Amino acid sequence: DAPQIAAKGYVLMDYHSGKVLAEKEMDTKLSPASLTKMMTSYVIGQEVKRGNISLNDDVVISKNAWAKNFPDSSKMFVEVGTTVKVSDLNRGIIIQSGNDACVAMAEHVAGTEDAFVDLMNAWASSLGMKNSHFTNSHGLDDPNLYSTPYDLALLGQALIRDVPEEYAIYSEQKFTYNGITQYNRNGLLWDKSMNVDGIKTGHTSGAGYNLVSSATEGNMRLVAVVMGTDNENARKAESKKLLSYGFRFFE
Ligand SMILES: O=N[O-]
Ligand SMILES: O=N[O-]
Repeated sequence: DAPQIAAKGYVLMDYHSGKVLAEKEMDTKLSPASLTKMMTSYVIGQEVKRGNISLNDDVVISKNAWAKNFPDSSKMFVEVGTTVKVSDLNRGIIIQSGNDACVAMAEHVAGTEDAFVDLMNAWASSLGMKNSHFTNSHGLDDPNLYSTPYDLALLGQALIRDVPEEYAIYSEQKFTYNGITQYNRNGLLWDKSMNVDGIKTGHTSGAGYNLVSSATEGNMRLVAVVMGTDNENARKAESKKLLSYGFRFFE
């Protein structure tokens, strides 16, 4: 008896087999918003593993990455004409959810945001995200930027599976850049009763708060996606319920 989850859509997936244990509106399209950053970090993770970029490179911060372009949204607080290290931009993306850092990495990886988006969709396709399409590296709204809870689950799973060095970064609780400290918004990282080590948080303006989470217990690993909860407390509680049910499902 799957429990009731106060969310517009969700999916709970066994990480090992990829089997869906429970779901609601699993394949219905939504605006993923800041969860789009998981795809950005996925592409960055592949580039780092293959050696096309190094964590020690100095990245140019262009006009397009200027903090000035992202008023009202989360930022790492990067400045034009300076350089920032790849590892630092990565954490800005993952921990701080900084849109500025997304654009800077996009450019460092593929020259322009558009080409970076080409790599994002080519990876989405090879991962089996058949109901997803990206238009930018950060998630700000666009009619053609969409995904689904199920696809987002595949993405979370792929992060843990294919880019572990990138995935480890999702359990870091905070990050400081330029004397500005920001916390990882995934509150489940602080829960002592559970071993939640990811993944990413976000908000979709007409729907609500979202969370893509993963946790382990014994030899089990689950990936859960909850979309459209009414507030940050519900985002945590409903994800925790979803996950506990999965741990109990295998019994
Ligand atoms: O802690 N998640 O809102
Ligand atoms: O079969 N152990 O998750």
